[PDB]
Amino acid sequence: ALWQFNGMIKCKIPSSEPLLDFNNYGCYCGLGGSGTPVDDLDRCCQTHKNCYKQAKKLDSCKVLVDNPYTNNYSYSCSNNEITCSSENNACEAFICNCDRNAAICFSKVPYNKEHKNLDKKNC
Ligand SMILES: [Ca+2]
Ligand SMILES: [Cl-]
Repeated sequence: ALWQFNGMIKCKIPSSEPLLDFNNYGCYCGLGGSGTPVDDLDRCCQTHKNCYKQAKKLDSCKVLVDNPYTNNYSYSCSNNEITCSSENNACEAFICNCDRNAAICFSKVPYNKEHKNLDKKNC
């Protein structure tokens, strides 16, 4: 769920408030993703969205009736490392992995302020 993704990002980037810093960024970091990513961070978000799309295709996910952002899963942050729990069932585990990959991606790319609150006209 979104709550967990927020926590994962903070796990990798302790100084951030993910919901504010990574929302409304580029063409893909937010609720609406379209066009060509503007930078590597935006591409992290595009990959994350494509990961969620793949999840929705899996037979194991057609039984949640709970949006992937409200769909809770289990994970831990320890020494700033994310670990998806073995207790997660198929769909939840796939989503956990999508989130973990994106959080790690976020922490490894530059953050370009000029891309925050990007006017969607160039998306
Ligand atoms: Ca367009
Ligand atoms: Cl990690």
